Amino acid sequence: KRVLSGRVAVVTGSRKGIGLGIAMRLAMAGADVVLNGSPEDSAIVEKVAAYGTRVRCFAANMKDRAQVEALIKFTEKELGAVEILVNNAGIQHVSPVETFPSDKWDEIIALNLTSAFHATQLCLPSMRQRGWGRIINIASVQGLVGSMNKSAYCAAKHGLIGFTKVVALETATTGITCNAICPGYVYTPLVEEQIAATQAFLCEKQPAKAFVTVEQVGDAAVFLASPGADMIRGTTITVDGGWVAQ
Amino acid sequence: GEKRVLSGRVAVVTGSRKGIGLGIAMRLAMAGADVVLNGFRQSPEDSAIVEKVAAYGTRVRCFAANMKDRAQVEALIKFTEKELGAVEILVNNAGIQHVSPVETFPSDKWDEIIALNLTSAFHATQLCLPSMRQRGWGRIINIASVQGLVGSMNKSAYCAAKHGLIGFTKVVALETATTGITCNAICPGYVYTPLVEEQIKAVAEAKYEAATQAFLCEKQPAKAFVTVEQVGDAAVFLASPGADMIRGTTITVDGGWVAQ
Amino acid sequence: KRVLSGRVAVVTGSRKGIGLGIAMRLAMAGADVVLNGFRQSPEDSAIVEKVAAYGTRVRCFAANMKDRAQVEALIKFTEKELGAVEILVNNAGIQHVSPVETFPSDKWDEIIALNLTSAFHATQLCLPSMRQRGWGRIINIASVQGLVGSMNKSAYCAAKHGLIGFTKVVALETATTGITCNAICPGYVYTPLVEEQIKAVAEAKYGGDMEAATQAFLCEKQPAKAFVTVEQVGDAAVFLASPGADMIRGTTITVDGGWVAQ
Amino acid sequence: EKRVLSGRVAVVTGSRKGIGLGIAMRLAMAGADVVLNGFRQSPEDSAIVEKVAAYGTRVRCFAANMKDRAQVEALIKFTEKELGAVEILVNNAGIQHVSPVETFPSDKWDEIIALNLTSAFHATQLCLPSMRQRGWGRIINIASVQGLVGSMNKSAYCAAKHGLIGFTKVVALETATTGITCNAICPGYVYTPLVEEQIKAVAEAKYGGDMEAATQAFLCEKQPAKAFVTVEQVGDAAVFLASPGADMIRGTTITVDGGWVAQ
Repeated sequence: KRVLSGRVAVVTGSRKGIGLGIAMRLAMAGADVVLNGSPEDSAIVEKVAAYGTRVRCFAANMKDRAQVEALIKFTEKELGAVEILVNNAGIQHVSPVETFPSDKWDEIIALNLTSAFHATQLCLPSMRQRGWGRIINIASVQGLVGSMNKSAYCAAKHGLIGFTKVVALETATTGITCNAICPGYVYTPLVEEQIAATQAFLCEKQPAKAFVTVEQVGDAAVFLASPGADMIRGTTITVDGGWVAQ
Repeated sequence: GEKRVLSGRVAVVTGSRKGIGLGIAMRLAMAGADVVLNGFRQSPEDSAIVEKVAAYGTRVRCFAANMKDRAQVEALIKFTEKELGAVEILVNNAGIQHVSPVETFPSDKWDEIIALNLTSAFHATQLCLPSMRQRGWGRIINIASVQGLVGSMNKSAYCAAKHGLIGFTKVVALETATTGITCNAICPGYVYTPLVEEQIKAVAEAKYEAATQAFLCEKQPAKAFVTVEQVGDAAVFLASPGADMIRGTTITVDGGWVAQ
Repeated sequence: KRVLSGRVAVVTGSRKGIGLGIAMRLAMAGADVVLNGFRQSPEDSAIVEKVAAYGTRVRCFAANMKDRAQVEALIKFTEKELGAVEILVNNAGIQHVSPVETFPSDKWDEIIALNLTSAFHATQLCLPSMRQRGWGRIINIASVQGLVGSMNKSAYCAAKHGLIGFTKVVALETATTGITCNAICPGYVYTPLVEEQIKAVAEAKYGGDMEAATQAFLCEKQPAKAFVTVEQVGDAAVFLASPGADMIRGTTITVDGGWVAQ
Repeated sequence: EKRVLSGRVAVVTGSRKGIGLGIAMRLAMAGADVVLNGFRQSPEDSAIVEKVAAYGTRVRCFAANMKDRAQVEALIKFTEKELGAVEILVNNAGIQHVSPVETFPSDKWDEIIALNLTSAFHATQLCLPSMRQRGWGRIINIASVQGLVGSMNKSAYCAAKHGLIGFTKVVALETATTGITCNAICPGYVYTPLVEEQIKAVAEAKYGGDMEAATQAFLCEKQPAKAFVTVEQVGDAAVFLASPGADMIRGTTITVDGGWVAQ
């Protein structure tokens, strides 16, 4: 059939942007998918279901451990065990450090690190029992280098890469792998608001002078979830048009 | 006597009544800096530790503040400003550890490690930067770990927090790059702390020295400990004029851990 | 799902081990492939047959990659036989284990020349056509030893680090084009070379016991306590050559069982 | 006598100008005896020796083609004869050539690899036995930001400097249980005659001869501090790595780059 046929994937933060694109590519590769995050919502789900797999949606606030638990238990009831966990936070706040609001710092750290930790903690026992798993953490180039005015985001994304390494090491002798994807600039509403002058925005950071697409990030997730990635453990797949190469 | 390289600079070291932080405070004072020490709560030992650091002829204070409470961080900075003057060197060091597999890692310990090892550094840096910018000079020295560059089993929260602290260091350095303020991180490997010394003595009596060798062999190719004095020496180097253009980087003091 | 149908690939050092696994996976994905080795072999045919089992056009060409004129001959042979080179896999596959003090000068030079300068020459020779056509993939087979050091592998670590540096520059010089350049960084792969290393360890330390020696050899560096396979390296190559990788540029795909994560 | 490197004997390759001269001067300031080195004898040699000798230590100068292993060995033997055992070896080799990969001349590629990488291997190989016998040593390899990241039109140099960092790690690991350390320093753009030459070439080709404009563009592209690193700062990093506080710094990079690799 298809490379991920039968596999059950959960994508946190899959309502729009990168998370939705990852969900689409996973379903396109054959995975059943749970979208976390209402007529428009039904339209979005139908679009994911166009790839012929079982699609579900859930509305867990990823900052509340009880609701993350409910997301996992919902998936187990509906589709069976969570085999592919994609930790995708999807929030940003741009500010110099001196005026960076404390609550925005806390929110970015909470949703990138602590939420990924709680979801992973809840999913690992089943994956160990079943002898297989994929934890795919959606980091950023900002998890490998710094950028001005993105202190909380760079700290959170660096942290998520560190977490990734530890989870991979603790599972290295199993059928479970944990890795991170590090996208450069992807065309999203936030990036559109910051910005013709697309070229100046890209030229500063992204030598390809073009955007990464949500499809390309999804393709990286599919690769990490494939059998050819069985021995890819604790690493980054950077999809960034050359950002980190310079 | 003669002026030393950091003479006249006021430094604040968090978590500096013992271990690595105390070693850093000692070396900064030896290099001529005034120093404010810090811990979570007042202890009977504060006077003796203050006088140990003050043996090198600089002004030394101690201020107890829970670094997880932004208001107490602010109080530490304001206390330093009132007692000694503007904070010119900030060393973010207070940190805790908890070893556990990810599946059973307690939620409260995860939160504490993130709060102290990463978010407290953010608060203190935010509070010190405006004065540094006004004066045109500063040093922010973040005490990370090898665990901020690589992973280790059963240290998920610590590796996440220390990686995050390195990311933060990069951003602060970039936002200040055209000024006389630098921000950098030091990344120690296994350091011979009093706690580590106790553990080694206990293991060497019970099962044996060779205890040291077994503990270090996995991770630290030198098969020897880093000392708190060496970490302090790295802080003095970053604080010195020769490091005016070292920005956003790591000084790894780890006996070869990250090299392999 | 033959994502490389229509594309012509050249894999250097591809009659054994990792190069052969990469060539096999490229052909399976639909690429026409040119195999290469230093000197021709009577068994070449059999090896070629295996690759051609996947139904693409397969050729073989013997070129000493340390001789620029022979690298040029390989590229011109491919252009005449199959068409323009679209996927270049630079794969050297040589090793010498020794402490620095006694490391032979000739072995140092040979490791630098084949790992690094040969990839430079082949890339030089392939880029004009790929710029003219507007598409290309240059895939450099580095190592974990291009990201970290290991004892007694000074030349190999230097060469593999240098190959990663070269990868970044090529990627930056082509970033606005349809040409990408990236590196794959394998850990320990079970290949005859690594088996020789293990045999040396077994004789020196374990009474010749290859099972004990293999476990000690893997546990030193590779947390998975298992080998990476040549098929896995080839899968990474197919991923880099695919359209999902159009914006993967100047980076490393590390396939190492956790080696660099710790 | 009270300076941190007093009595240590240091060899700095490529040290009659630029970064290497700055390193030699700072080592001497720190109390080290220093051997200077360049490709061929120059009428300016005595004035440079005087510059380094201003700090009251012993200084020598030896001309040696660092691509010739026999001349590297002669440099080491000369030092042993004149000053004593080589205790600090600074492998410094700034040779650069800027070209796109497609037109990069093969002989320039070969030269950059030979000098920026293979010469360091030979010199290290020749110095390690004495350092092992004495139980102390420093091997300080002058890499670059270009050993950690790439830059356009610097394929050979980026490859050579990345290789030198890899070499550094291996040497440090093979000596990790001894008093010998090996580390690399990674400068960004440093204010030196060679870098000014590179900026001038760009100024003529793209900025109408305007050195100010070319310098601003050069720095803005890569170096967030928008200022040069100085040879004195690179030398200060060498003194730090050579000092007792660096006894457990092994196989790492000290990056002095105004923020280049941080972004």
